[PDB]
Amino acid sequence: IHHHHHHVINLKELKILHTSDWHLGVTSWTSSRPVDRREELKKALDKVVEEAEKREVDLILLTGDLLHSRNNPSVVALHDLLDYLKRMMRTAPVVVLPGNHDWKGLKLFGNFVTSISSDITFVMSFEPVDVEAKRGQKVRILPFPYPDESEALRKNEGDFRFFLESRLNKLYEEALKKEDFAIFMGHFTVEGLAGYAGIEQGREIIINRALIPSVVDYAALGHIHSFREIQKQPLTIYPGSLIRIDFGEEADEKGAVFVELKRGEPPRYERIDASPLPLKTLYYKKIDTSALKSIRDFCRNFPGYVRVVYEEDSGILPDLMGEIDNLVKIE
Ligand SMILES: CC[C@@H](C)N1C(=O)/C(=C\c2ccc(O)cc2)SC1=S
Ligand SMILES: CC[C@@H](C)N1C(=O)/C(=C\c2ccc(O)cc2)SC1=S
Ligand SMILES: [Mn+2]
Ligand SMILES: [Mn+2]
Repeated sequence: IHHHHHHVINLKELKILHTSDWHLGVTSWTSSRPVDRREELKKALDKVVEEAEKREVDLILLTGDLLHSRNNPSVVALHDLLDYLKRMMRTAPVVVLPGNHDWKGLKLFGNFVTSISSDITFVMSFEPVDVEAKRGQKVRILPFPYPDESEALRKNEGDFRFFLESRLNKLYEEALKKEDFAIFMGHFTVEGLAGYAGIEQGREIIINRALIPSVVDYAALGHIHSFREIQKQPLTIYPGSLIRIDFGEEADEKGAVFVELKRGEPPRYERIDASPLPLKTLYYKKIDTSALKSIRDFCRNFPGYVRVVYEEDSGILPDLMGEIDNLVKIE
């Protein structure tokens, strides 16, 4: 019973697990009623890990912000990240495209970890890397990380947009230089999203979906919280977060993406539902006796969190947050 990669001859298939935007260490609604989302997030994370072992994925892709805090993650958040990273590695080889971190030492540690292990790879530049999947599949990764060299901080609108296109063009040329499979990994915002509102904000890199290399077998994206099927040629998917961060994601479906690739057959995928706690926003003109009736009746049998939005004040409001544990925000 070994624990290394297999080597099947003439194998032309590739099962991929794509999850993104874990936001580990997040505490929601700190200005109204602080709620630690760790237990819910870990539960959702466990379900994704189990599904990876269930379907026996060949490669695991990680994008978006795995940590909620960009430049100051808690010890607990870091612990959970390293925990689930190891859990992923026991299942299949992992490829990680980090988001915004603002720490220079991270690239050093990223290259170090990548060098000492054959089951995890950190792409923190535009340099394409070749990786080996669980069953010995040759997979070329075309990474498009967040633009560095202070180009995001300061750059002319003409050159910067031409800079992004030039980088994408080189990724296209190098995608043709592939052995078996070629996967695109990007950390940006697709031009004209319908209708993910509330990002970032934050700095945004706007890229047309047509500029993404068409010769790749799969385009793995992140940074946005909602699931999005951008296109089919090539298959471009935002997995979305695993939990509902704020009430803007009330009607969102959270989870991961399972992608299967064949040499002759076109790409197919299934959504892996994480089934996180639901959210709900109740609207009222004034919080009258009728409004209090509706609020208490709804929050009674609701397994998730509730926000109440009203227009104008009308007398002293009862301690609703006291009698109702579900109510996290009356704004
Ligand atoms: C080093 C790879 C991995 C564990 N990782 C981080 O450590 C990341 C961010 C980070 C680490 C330490 C800090 O003080 C701040 C950010 S993101 C990421 S993937
Ligand atoms: C794998 C950890 C190893 C490279 N290491 C450090 O990172 C050490 C110290 C250190 C790292 C980051 C800091 O911000 C400060 C000290 S000592 C030591 S051995
Ligand atoms: Mn991001
Ligand atoms: Mn995010």
